[PDB]
Amino acid sequence: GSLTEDGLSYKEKFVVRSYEVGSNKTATVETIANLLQEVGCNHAQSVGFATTTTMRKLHLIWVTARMHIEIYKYPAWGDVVEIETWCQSEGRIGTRRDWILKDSVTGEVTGRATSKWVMMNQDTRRLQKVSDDVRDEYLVFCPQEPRLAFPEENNRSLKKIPKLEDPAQYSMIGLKPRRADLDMNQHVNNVTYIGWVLESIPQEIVDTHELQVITLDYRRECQQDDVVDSLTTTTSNDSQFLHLLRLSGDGQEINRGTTLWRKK
Amino acid sequence: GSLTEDGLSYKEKFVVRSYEVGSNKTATVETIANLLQEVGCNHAQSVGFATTTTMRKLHLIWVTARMHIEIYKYPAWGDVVEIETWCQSEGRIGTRRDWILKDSVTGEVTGRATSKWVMMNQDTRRLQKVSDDVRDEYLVFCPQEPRLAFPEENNRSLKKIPKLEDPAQYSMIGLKPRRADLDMNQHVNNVTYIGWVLESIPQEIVDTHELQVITLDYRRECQQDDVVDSLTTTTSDSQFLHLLRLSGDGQEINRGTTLWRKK
Ligand SMILES: CCC(=O)Nc1ccc(C)cc1O
Ligand SMILES: CCC(=O)Nc1ccc(C)cc1O
Repeated sequence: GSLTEDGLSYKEKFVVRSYEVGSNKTATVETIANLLQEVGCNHAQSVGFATTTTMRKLHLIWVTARMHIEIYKYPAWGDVVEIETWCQSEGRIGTRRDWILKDSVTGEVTGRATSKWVMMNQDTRRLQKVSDDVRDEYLVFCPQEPRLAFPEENNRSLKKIPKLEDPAQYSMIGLKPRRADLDMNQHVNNVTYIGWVLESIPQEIVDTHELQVITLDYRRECQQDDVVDSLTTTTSNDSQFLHLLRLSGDGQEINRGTTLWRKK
Repeated sequence: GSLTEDGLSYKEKFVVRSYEVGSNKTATVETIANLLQEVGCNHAQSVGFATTTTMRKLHLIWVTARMHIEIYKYPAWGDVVEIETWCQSEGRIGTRRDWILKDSVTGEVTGRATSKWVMMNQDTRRLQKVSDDVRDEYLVFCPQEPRLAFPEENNRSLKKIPKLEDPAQYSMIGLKPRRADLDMNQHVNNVTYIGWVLESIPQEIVDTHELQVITLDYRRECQQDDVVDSLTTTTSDSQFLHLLRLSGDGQEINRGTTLWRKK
């Protein structure tokens, strides 16, 4: 992988692996999300990091608030996918990381993603606005003119997501993370939540449809010793679902999301 | 990746990814097992496949009976690991696939693995001996002289594993596979079983020790809708005896052993 000529974005190629594919011999949405994370980590490393010098001094971290992914074509096993990623400040609200996925052979856009990140104190878990000193430290690595993966006016990445009301149409109960679901800091990987959301989609939908869009809001973190319930209700040739992840015990919300599926 | 000069083995390099590492910033044993599986699949593809023409005609498949992995150094995040793999017939019993793992920069061996595979009818699930016709079409892709990743006479890869007796010292119950745990044929990936075995090792062992050796026997397959209990007892470096069994009737799915070195 490498930073592009202007040093304001990063590109990387990936060959899709045998264990990374689903029933259609194409990459799962969790494989795609892991590749978005890997290209994001390589970009931060290439520019000197995603904690800045000031962030480490104040025990501050970047946490995901929202993830939005749209896939037009899933790469097949053995195919090369090229991913370009960049960041932008969104004032004092936080930062945004965007991605464009392309078929390396044709150069055609096969997917796009956008994510909203907020600043949080590592210890107290209290969110806070971005300070000017932090904003200046990462503006030298971001394009100054706006560059959006989802530029459209009424695009799906910025829509408000409602809370699923009981009873759910579908559910998958008692979901627990294992050690493979943890990152290097022993926190549950953000991609695991995408998997848990999808666990409550009925197998007949998975067998006859392909996932086109997934929007996920992150409200609270699941601990290593927490248990999760995944809930889904159809809200609709295309099928749409409303999703909710909540702790199995008290029903505390972990995530809420929406998925859009098109018939194969 | 590519077949070596003689066409009798296959090599591939991998850069260790950020999500592939554990708390020590080094590749997990499940990342290693996934890389062994990927280099195995690429080898089969490069030689024309791991079912042959005769196996497809009779609905025959290769199934894992035993996996044995020994790691001396786990590659760090960003490091390049080179893996060489080859196969060998073991008469009518089945086939063996071996691997050597190296640090790409130093050329030093950082790990090794061996696996025993048996022939099974995909429909009835009945094990069968390897026929002459199948041995013949496999032998042209295997070294004729023996080439062993674990050559030592009476090594850890060929030791008999006993059945854990109740009560277990440690346990992790109610383990269920999700869709990410399935392969392209909707069967539970063999690497998931390694993860489930390790789930019953206490966190204090994981925090103060590194996994050096894991030997795993595969007895039965876990279905998409099955629930598993993972059981561990210390038999001692720290050594453990392991058992995976269905949560309900207690039907055995796997048995294994692990050896851990103090960090
Ligand atoms: C260190 C750079 C960074 O933000 N990494 C990152 C982690 C998770 C996801 C989903 C996307 C990512 O880009
Ligand atoms: C298709 C070639 C093949 O044998 N692949 C394979 C699958 C699983 C494991 C654990 C190792 C492997 O090498």
